[PDB]
Amino acid sequence: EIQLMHNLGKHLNSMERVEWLRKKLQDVHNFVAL
Repeated sequence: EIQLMHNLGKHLNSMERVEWLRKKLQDVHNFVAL
């Protein structure tokens, strides 16, 4: 479980992660990797 993985896509399927990954980069991107 991660602080960004818990919200947005809690449960997923390979072709949902692929588009989720685009939003996931907009959610945390660099964030000082904190």
